[PDB]
Amino acid sequence: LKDYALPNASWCSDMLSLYQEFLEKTKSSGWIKLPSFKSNRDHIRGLKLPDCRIFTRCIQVEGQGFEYVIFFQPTQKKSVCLFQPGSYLEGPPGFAHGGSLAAMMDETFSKTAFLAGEGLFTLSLNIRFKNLIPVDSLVVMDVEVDKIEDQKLYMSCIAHSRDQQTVYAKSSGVFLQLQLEEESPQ
Amino acid sequence: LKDYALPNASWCSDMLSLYQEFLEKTKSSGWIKLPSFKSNRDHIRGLKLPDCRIFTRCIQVEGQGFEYVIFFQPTQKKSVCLFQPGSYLEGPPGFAHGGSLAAMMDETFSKTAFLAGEGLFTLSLNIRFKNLIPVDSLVVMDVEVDKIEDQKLYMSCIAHSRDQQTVYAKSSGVFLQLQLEEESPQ
Repeated sequence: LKDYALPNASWCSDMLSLYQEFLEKTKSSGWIKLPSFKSNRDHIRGLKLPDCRIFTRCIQVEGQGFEYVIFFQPTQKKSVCLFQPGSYLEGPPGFAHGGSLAAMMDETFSKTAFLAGEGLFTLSLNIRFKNLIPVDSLVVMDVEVDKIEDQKLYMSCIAHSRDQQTVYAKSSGVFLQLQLEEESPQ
Repeated sequence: LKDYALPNASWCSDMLSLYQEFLEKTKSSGWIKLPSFKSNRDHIRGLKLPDCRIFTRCIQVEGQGFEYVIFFQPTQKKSVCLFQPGSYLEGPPGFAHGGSLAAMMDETFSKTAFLAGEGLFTLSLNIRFKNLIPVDSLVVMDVEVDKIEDQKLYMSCIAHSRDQQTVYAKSSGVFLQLQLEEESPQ
């Protein structure tokens, strides 16, 4: 229903500007904007596992939680997440909690892995933090699939300011490819 | 003010039981229960950095977000976090998002590092996931300081079910020790 990965009044100037740039890329460069719904339910067709919200949309009040949008490039198997952490995501006063960046990375890795190769289960997440993120500022997260091997997708991420004069963190993630199962009709 | 790391109606039976066991440990074994306030503000005396909530308390509605309490053992430099992720922390339907576990680990590492050696900045977080956490169930997170060297605290964590028949993840974290600065009176 509601796509939360669309602008609202809380988005900072830099986030809006970069969003517009990526929108243009969806017109002439093969990029696609991912929707972001209130949960994953009914949004992963055929998923078999062993009131509710997806974690990165746990806060629905604009500006206070995770504000973000992910763009995906299918041919290149890369994505970019524009992430603006709000004041309910704080660690030390005035800055985003490291765990909020970890969460946003895991979510971006997850969506990217799923679209690139039907990965979903996070096998590993390794993050090296470089600088604190000021609350309400734009974090640009560049994610790429480095390889797909042994039923696993390997990805890397760099999170930085728009002007790239501040790097916030670098990370790697490994995701398991979902198993395809051929069942008889019920 | 309000200590969120106290029981409420949302805590599952296992979480309450283990909480009581750790309360007893605070009586006769040197353990201490950490308070959990709505934010870190005014709760880290003398901190100098380069409406709001700490990320793990971003949701205040009982049972829906992070339900947790951390116990710390000062002599052993170990802690245990009792963590019950609620339905706003979901990843795939019915299970906690990997990023919510990452966040809870980072927060537990942070509090433990600060009390054990005045660590605060997360330098690195490396997580190996083993199993999905069912929403509303108890995750027991054992954290230890392995060493303090070169102004860094090295910690490890194992997150598991109470009966230990399910391991959810293992992780390591490295935290920078805060600098002590001697300033002149203003």
